[PDB]
Amino acid sequence: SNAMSEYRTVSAAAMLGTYEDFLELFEKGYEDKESVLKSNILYDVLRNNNDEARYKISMFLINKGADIKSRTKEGTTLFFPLFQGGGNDITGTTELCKIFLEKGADITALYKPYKIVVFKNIFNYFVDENEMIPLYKLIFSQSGLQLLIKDKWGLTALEFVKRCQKPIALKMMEDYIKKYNLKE
Amino acid sequence: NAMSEYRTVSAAAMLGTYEDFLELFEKGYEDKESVLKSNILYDVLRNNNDEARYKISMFLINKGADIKSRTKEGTTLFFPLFQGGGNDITGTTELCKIFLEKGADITALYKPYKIVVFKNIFNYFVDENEMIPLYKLIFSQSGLQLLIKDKWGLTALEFVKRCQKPIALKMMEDYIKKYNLKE
Repeated sequence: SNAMSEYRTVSAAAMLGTYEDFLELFEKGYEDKESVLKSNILYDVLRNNNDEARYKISMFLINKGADIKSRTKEGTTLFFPLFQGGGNDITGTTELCKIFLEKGADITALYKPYKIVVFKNIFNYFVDENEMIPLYKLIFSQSGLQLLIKDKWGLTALEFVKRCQKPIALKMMEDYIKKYNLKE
Repeated sequence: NAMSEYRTVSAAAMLGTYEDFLELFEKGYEDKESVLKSNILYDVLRNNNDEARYKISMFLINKGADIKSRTKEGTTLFFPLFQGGGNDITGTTELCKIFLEKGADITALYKPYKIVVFKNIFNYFVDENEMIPLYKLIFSQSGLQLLIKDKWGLTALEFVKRCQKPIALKMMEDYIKKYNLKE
């Protein structure tokens, strides 16, 4: 039993192992499946550096009814680890964002420790913006984005995007601000 | 009962609290000397709990962990330090300082991506003012490889130009000029 020896909990398997490793733990581990599903296990999954594992395990848990609306003790939604780690699989990250939104997760909440929009990292992605459009559409279709709120150091989300090389994101943010009539 | 969570000190060091780690180390089954001789410090630097990362790292450093350790791919302790260090800039800076003082090599790339080992710090959300001490530690070292194309085709210099970190960029340009570095 490779995975059963390597991982003591489903949480560990979810963050470090393959989809197959995670399955071994979910089924054969000592923890109660129902307790696992009600936990913030998806937060651990999203931190898996393995894109294929991250996606397959995420979809498995979501389909089994894992908690989508959970928050860390600091108030952080699933969107944060999704966007922090999702740069190498835009198709997968987009799909997961779509599903989180459909299932009621809140993308408007800030990441409190730094007072930043939860998707700030997507503007760091090394992928052509043409590829980012589906994800951009998902995000800007949500009411309540906090684009003009100063972060812990006095920088708003708009100000940040202005200084990246992301003209499409910039245009869409300006459009969002004009649509909703947002002010500084 | 940390052993219900972690079977090894390694697992505790990476996933658990300092207290969990201490229970595995002291009251676990593995031999302390074998653990101290392992590259467990590398695993600690991956711990998402910054309080635990700091406390456990200092514990191992003080007991003589090998600061010059290398993974099979030739990776130094600086890689997990910087990859995971953006939520605690103070502790990240302190650990970098200690690693340099104890002789770790900050010039080695992360070979699989051909990136400089501190590449991720330029993605940190903190204001550059808070990063000056770390920058000063890094740019005072001989032999930084700032003009090597990573697997995405970006040198360290080109990367810092993307989402602007103006202080890092100036300091890089200064460093390139100082050591007359070329592509």
